[PDB]
Amino acid sequence: NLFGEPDEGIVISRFGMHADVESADGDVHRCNIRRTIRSLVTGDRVVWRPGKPAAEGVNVKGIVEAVHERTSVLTRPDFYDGVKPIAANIDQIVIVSAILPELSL
RNA sequence: GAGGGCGCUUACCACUUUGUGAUUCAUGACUGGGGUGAAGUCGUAACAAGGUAACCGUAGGGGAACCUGCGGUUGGAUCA
Ligand SMILES: [Mg+2]
Ligand SMILES: [Mg+2]
Ligand SMILES: [Mg+2]
Repeated sequence: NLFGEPDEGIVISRFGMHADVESADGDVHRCNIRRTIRSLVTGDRVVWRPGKPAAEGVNVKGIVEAVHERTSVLTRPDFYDGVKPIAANIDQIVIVSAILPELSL
């Protein structure tokens, strides 16, 4: 409760119980997520509110309320896990490989 | 004179000092795990004969669940 300003920002990473949310200028600010969110991936623009600082200048987390629509999505299914999206909202993929340990085709 | 007092000295001895142990708390860089986490990643181990029967003890291997070797058990299916 006691949430802040609704704004648009880019989610840095995913940690299950919470996520790292970059603001509109480059501020690393970790936030937890809303219970009704079906999925949240790396680099997905969201609507979020950065809580409220209990101490003056010292805040713990905010919340991520809503998730914007997906431009692209990287969904890969799995045995006994179902279809899980990995990342979203991307224009280019770079397949990176190495000769060691193997280079398959 | 007898005797007493003062004073001095000795014995006992608190406090105190050094050397060096035992014990306890606070702090402590660092470090060992373990627990709590519904949606994160990695895999599919076990529960059916769970797709190499599983488990216990021990040795070795490797991100990991685990795997191999030896021995034992049925808390194993199917089997005469
Ligand atoms: Mg298995
Ligand atoms: Mg098995
Ligand atoms: Mg055996």
